[PDB]
Amino acid sequence: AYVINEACISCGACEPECPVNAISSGDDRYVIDADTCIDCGACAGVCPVDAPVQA
Ligand code: SF4
Ligand code: SF4
Repeated sequence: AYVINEACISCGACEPECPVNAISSGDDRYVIDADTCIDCGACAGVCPVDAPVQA
């Protein structure tokens, strides 16, 4: 699992790019479903603030 850090600016860009649809807008920011994420890094790759990190 990657996890989206609080640097997230809630731009939405990563949501459509996750190959497994593991991202949603959460209550405070975007959030990753750790039961689906496969660590591809694509979300970080489209993130202007580099908020998703491998955890
Ligand atoms: S690392 Fe890959 S699988 Fe995990 S949330 Fe980001 S885009 Fe989706
Ligand atoms: S691309 Fe980055 S800043 Fe935009 S919603 Fe996703 S994690 Fe947040």
